[PDB]
Amino acid sequence: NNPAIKRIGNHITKSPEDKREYRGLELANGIKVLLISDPTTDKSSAALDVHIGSLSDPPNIAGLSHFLEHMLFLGTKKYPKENEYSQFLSEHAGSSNAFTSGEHTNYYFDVSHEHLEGALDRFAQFFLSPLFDESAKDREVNAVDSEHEKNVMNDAWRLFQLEKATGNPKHPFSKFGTGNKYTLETRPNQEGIDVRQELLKFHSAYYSSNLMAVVVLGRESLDDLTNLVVKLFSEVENKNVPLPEFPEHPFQEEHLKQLYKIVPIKDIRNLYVTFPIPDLQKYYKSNPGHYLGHLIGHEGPGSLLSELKSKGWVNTLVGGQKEGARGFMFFIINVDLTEEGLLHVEDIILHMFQYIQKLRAEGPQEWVFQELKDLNAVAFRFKDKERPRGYTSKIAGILHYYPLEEVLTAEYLLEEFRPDLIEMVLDKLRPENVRVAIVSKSFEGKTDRTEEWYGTQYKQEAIPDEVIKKWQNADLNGKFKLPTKNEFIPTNFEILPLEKEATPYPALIKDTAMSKLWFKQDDKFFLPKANLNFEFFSPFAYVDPLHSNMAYLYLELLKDSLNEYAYAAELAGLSYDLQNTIYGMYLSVKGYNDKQPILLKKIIEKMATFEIDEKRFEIIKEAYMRSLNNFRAEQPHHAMYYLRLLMTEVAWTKDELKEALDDVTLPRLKAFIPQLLSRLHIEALLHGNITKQAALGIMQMVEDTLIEHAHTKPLLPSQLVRYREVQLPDRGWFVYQQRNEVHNNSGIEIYYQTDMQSTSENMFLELFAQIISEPAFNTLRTKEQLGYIVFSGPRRANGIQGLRFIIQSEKPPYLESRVEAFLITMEKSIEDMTEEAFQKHIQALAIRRLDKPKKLSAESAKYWGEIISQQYNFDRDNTEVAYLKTLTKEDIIKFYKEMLAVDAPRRHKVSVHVLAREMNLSQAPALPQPEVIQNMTEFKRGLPLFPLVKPH
Amino acid sequence: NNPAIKRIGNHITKSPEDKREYRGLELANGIKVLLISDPTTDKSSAALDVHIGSLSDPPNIAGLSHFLEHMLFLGTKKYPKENEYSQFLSEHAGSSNAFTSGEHTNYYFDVSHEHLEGALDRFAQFFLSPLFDESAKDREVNAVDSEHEKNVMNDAWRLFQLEKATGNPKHPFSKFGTGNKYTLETRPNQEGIDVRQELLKFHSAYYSSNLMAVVVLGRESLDDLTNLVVKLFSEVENKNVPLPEFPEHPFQEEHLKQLYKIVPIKDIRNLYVTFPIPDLQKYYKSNPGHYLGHLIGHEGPGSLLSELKSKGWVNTLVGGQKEGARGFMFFIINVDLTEEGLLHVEDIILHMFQYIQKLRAEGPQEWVFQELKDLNAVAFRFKDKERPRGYTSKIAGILHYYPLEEVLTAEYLLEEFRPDLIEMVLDKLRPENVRVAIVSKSFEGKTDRTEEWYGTQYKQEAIPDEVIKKWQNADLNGKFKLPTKNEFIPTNFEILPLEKEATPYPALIKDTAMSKLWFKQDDKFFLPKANLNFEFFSPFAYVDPLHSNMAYLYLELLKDSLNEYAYAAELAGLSYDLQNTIYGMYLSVKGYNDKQPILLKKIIEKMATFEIDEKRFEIIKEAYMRSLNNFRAEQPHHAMYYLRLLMTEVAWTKDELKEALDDVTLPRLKAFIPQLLSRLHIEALLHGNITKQAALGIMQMVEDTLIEHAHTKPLLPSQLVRYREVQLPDRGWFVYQQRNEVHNNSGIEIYYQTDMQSTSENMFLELFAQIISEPAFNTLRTKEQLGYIVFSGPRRANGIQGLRFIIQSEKPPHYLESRVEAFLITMEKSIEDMTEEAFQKHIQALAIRRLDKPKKLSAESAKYWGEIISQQYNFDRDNTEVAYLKTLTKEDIIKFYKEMLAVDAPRRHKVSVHVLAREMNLSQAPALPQPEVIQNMTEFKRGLPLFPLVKPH
Ligand SMILES: [Zn+2]
Ligand SMILES: [Zn+2]
Repeated sequence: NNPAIKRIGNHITKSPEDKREYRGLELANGIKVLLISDPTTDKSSAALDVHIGSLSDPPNIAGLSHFLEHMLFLGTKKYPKENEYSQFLSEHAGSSNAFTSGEHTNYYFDVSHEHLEGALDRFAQFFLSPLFDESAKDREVNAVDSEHEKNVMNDAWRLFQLEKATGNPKHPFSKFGTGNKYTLETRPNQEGIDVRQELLKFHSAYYSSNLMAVVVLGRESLDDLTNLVVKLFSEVENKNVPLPEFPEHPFQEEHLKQLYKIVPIKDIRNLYVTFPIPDLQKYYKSNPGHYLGHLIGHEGPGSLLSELKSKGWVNTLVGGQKEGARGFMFFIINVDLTEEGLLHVEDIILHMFQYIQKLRAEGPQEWVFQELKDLNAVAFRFKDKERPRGYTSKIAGILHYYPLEEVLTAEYLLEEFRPDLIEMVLDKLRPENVRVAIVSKSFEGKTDRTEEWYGTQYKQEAIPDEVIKKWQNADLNGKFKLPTKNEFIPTNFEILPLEKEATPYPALIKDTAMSKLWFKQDDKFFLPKANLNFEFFSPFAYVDPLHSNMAYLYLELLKDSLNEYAYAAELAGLSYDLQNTIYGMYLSVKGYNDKQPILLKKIIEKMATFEIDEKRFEIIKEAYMRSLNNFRAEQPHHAMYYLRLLMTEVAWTKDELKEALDDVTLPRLKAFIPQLLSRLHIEALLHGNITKQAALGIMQMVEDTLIEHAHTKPLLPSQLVRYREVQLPDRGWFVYQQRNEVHNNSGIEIYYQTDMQSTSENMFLELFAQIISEPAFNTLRTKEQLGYIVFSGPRRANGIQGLRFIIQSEKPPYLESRVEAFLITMEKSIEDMTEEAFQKHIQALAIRRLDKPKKLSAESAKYWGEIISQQYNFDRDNTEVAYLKTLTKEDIIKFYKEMLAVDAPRRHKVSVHVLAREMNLSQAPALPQPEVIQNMTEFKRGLPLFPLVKPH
Repeated sequence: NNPAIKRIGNHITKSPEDKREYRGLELANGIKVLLISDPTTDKSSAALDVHIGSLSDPPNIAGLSHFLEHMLFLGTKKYPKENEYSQFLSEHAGSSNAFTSGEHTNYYFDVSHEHLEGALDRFAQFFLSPLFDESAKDREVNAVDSEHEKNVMNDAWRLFQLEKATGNPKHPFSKFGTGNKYTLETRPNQEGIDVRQELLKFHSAYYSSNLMAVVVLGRESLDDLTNLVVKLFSEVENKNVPLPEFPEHPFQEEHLKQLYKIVPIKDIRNLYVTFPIPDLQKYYKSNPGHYLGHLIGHEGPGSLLSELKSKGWVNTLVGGQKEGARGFMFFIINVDLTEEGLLHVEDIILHMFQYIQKLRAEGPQEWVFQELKDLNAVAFRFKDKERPRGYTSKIAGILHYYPLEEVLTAEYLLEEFRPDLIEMVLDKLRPENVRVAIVSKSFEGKTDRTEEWYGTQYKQEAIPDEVIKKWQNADLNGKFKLPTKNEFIPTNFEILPLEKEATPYPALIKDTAMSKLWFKQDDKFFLPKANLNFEFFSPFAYVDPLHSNMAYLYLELLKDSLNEYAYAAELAGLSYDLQNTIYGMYLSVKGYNDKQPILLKKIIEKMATFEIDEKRFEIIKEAYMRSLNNFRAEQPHHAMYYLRLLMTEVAWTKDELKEALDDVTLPRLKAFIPQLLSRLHIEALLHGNITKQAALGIMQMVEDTLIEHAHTKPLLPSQLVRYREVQLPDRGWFVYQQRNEVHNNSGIEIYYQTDMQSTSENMFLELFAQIISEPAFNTLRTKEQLGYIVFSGPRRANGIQGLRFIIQSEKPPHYLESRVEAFLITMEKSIEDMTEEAFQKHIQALAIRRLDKPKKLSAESAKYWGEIISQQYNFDRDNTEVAYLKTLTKEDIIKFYKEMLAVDAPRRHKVSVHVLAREMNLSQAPALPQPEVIQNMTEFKRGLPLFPLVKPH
């Protein structure tokens, strides 16, 4: 054996169904590596995880470890061209990205399996000699600063950082993770530090091989992927860094029995109960936290959630162990509050302790643990094949925590039942060590403290002893039961053999006035699973604001009443999704095909005979009101929204929906339901491990239940229509504008309508999109630093398509001239790019479109698309790619001069401008003055609507 | 004195609101003449009525006098061009027509006021030197045969002739009016007749001056008009023809007590009860007929219709005197029948005699006469000014019947109260001389006779003698009472003073979420009337075919419920039109403004607190079902209908409505109403003898009433959708094809769609429309004789427009197309050849047509209502558009034709609808492209862009 490989991992315990081929190993220098050999993959992929992150930033430069992560993309000693990396990845059908936690910096990529070597080499250089270019450091600090601004008004982060800022300040937990202009440029300059150096020290100090794990997946044999990793990663230095432990919990004596009152941005009510605990990671084999999470989290009859829900105090609850770092964790129970629940916080919490007391009173349930084990065992036997890129990144992450031979199984299986540990953790959940946080708009004005980084308005009190004492005496309550034995565990996993009459694509197999049924027995994956998808068209779902509203409430309340029942099902890997659409309703049922009919029958049955509950109805309606209102507080790309509204024939606005909400009275909804159901068409796609005649019987029962309980009759053919896109005039240019009252950043979509989707008109657009893709990111973000979110690519809607640009910025939408200026740069670029450059792109688009589906639901979505889009072109990718391969540099250009260029005979252009709360480089073209859109419906009315697309 | 005039008559009595000046005179040769001077009129008119008609047809050339009427239009000695007259009229903003009843032939026209003299000259010649060209006679005989085919399968015509054919056949009344090709060309050639002689002979025999009345209306002084009429009509020859009289009734004592059982074309159910009466005409000062008419026909509490409808047997009823001819008349009482009703005819007729008995038992009522007299006197005082052509035609007719001084007032005012004439006519409504027809599909198969001219299937029977007896024995039935006093009779007639800041066009005086109120106070007509129009928007009334069904049903049951109470108001000259539209509902209240808010309020209250009778729901639905179904018997030129369906964004078919009509249960309607009414928006035009504030209150009162009782609130602005027209491809051509299963002609509509309506696009279209207007009629009908129904003109929908042709024909539509297409090339050439001055004539002709001032409130209203319902709000459109029209040149129209209309126009957009018959030289046609045959209406529409909606003003 090789002098550069300290050890070899074999065998690597994997799923019984998993045809990929694993060998792990430890290099001389101390890198733990997993290699995955998949001879049939279209995309190769690799990831590296360094066991350093945010929690190790020097205290005088918050965000350094995050910022470093941003920088390693921007050029290395071997490959100085600042975007050589991300250009290579896009010229060969690939993509890359990274992230930074408290203890991890994780970097991943994928690429056309044929250029795994190129990509990997470019990538290894991040860990050998990054340039940290002085002038690139100066630009990209803004990208980070943008990232932070985006999050400043997100409530999740406000809270995330708030927790950090209310524990021990001297603890590295309290650190600002994201960093920004002040932490990373302004303050270090004033403080006399040199940032580029500190990067380099940091990199040098912590990016040591003893702290890295690498996963590399490709088509190559295990032996070849070996010499390839060894060749590339043997050189990483081993600095021998000691791996950081944080053994002292950030919440000390004084940080406990504290109540926090917090003003949100959105109109949200929320309660965050939280207890500090020791680091349960080392007991991964028995997993006590998960066991107690399973119980406290449960949503079945007898659960905490149920009682709280039944008293009208909460809607949703999550609970379980929350990750901390090596040496400290959390156990949480969060709920959202109703109006009434906000008035009864002390009570809700007493109930939380009463549940906990029940568990103590009964002690550790072995059958419950056994159940959890067997569920996991099955989950794992029949795990879906992952997308390589995510797979490598995840795995590279967990190599730090498990022996090479155990990585695949490790975060899946549970092994010994450990009652003493369940009992040591449970004993940690008590009144005298709890932290409570309430979040509500009604604390507006009553706060005294502003959190430093986000500006969060809050107040902090000691929870009075009388209240803590009252919670310790929490007795049992006969409303709390342990869960009954999960009914929906699927016993039977037979894969039925491929039928004689079986097709490669879905066949239409029932075509009645009542229902069209697309069916395909699964020919690729061979798991005991099925996907059952149904649209139920009825004009009545979206005919008008009030009706949308009701179509929505109806499904929510239905889902809500069903949730106690469906939860056990969902745990047993059999789940469903049901929502309203613009056309009437959608229902998907996915999972193990064994208990699949039972649940389906329940859902249909239940919708057709639904008793609404007044109290329930009232809570949900109010939540929904708030939810509609809270949209004023999303991000500036809002831009996307208005674009949707402007371009579609029918589209109800939030303001419209919220006007009509006041007049959904209980009777009117009751009346609404059987009306909605009286006339329908059903288009279904049933894909997976079921047979032609089994499917027929499925569809049948579905229908029959409807005919029976809701007297459904078929809909008229003419009364079945799709909606249309607005047809923009030639050489025209409109601009609509709003403000965002909440984020002090601005946003913008620019939309270049082209024509109706066809083979050719699609590929022109797709390929142009391909070519510009990364130049777009490089010019608009990397060079010009217009903001953290910059985006280009196709827009497809109602059968029409165009090109879109999205940008979020500190700048005003100006943003336009830069997008227009860029666009000319692209004109010059195509005129100069070589034939062999050009054919690289065609090949990228090619591999990308033709990449085979990995799991059954990836493939169901592919036909779903075809079916709802009413195009039915199941062989699309082959036609389209064959045609693609015919396009010359000449064609693309002509397409550009005709449709996109500043002065195209046929340029159609809309631009949405969301202005902020408060409102050298290449040359921009002079633009016409736009016709400003004063009113949205007026806009639509004075313009043609395209045709609906014909069914190939 | 004057040789040419036998006498001027005295003051001609008029309403005192009638600003027109009038002279009646009798000419030397016996022509009774009325002359109207209106120095303000935009069009002038004249009419001539000849007291001869199809009752005087030779018995062996049926229809000859109808056919003569057709032929006076095609040439006289002084003006011999086959179409000189109809062309002179087109070129000077005139129209023209004629009709032939049993005893009259009536010829009328109008023209630009400037050209009354030349119009009239051309017209007098009809009565002096008609040519009856041999080669025109040959062609036009087909126009008559078409006219008749059209009537063959229509039910009213069939019944009309069937009554004529079961009277005494030896009687003139039994004749066949229209004639056809068989009777006017075939039968006479077989029997060696020269029709041109018999036309010439009949005209010479009967168009004699002693039997003629003339009315002429122009700006000219009354003297000027006198000189004119003397000039052109003194030379009409007086043959002193005895005026024919028909003393003996055709239903003699032998054709009485008959039951007739008729198989109808449409699925209808009807009973016609009919008694013969003497001629009541001479008794016009008292009107015994109309009094019993008014009584029997009443729809108020305690009336006949009222009980009959209560026992769920009948739905509507008419009754009164039907006109006969000099010598005979009829009294009729006709009902339609419910399903139950067809099985209780015997009882229904008894109820009729019970009511008649009541009238006999009560005596005649002078207080009822008195009511009738005032309603009439009020009606005449404040009668709306009539359009000149209708007016002259009408008077010309009634000059024969009444003294000169009395023409204007004779048909209106009452004078004498005659108990004895009432008793008299009321003694003739007895079972011993009754006639009874039941029309019903349930006699299909069971009928033993065929009426020669229409083919009508029927059976005839003596009414069982003790069925008569039982009706003779009808005692009074307590559900029947004479109507009480009529509280809706207006008394306040005060024209309000013309307000301080009032305006020439409607002003938007209210702009809320619930309503847009357009208001204009009358500044032209000064009659105590007002028009109140309302659109209720609710997308709910047309969301789906089912809801449309309810929109409709609801509205009918509501109209039905009110009927008993609204009827009173209607006789009081106060009426309402209420109906469902594609955008929710339309409600109009028209007439004497005095009691109007009483009625409007009753309508809104009712329609917002409605209780639906279970019985009347089941009945009306059955009737509505039939109605839908019955469209398959509507005329082939159906074509219009399929085109409306093919080009609107949204349209439910009669077939979808028919299907979805089964799932309209009583529970389900009861739900609909409150839903529909819950969110509305109202656009209204209140117009007339009302003040700003009076108007604002009316608008508010409507709103408020709905607010109270239907908890109504504002519709969201974006839910106020207008619909769109399908946008056709450049250079495309589609054909939809269907067949009419009842009718044995075929039909066609051709649409060359052009662009959106716009000042310029509109006048380009209208100008070309006008220029081709009569050449089209002349070519496609008169020369080519493709059919009776030949129409060309503009077509306006959902803010888009274009040129259309409708024809109804014997020939197939693959042939009609080619002749229209041929006419299109004939016309580009015509435009090319015509003098600049001939071109300006047409501009002027269209210009005048557009600028014609409205004569009555309802007409000005309509023009404003068009602006509003169409959301163009171009109230001054007529000067804007005319001003612009005067700019146009031959160049512009030629370019226009070549770019939009020509057979290979770069931008021709063509739809043709071909409706085939039950059973399926000349200028050069162009060779056509290959049509795309529209297969599925919905698919066709899905695959094409839609036009924008038009910008408001
Ligand atoms: Zn980042
Ligand atoms: Zn005629």
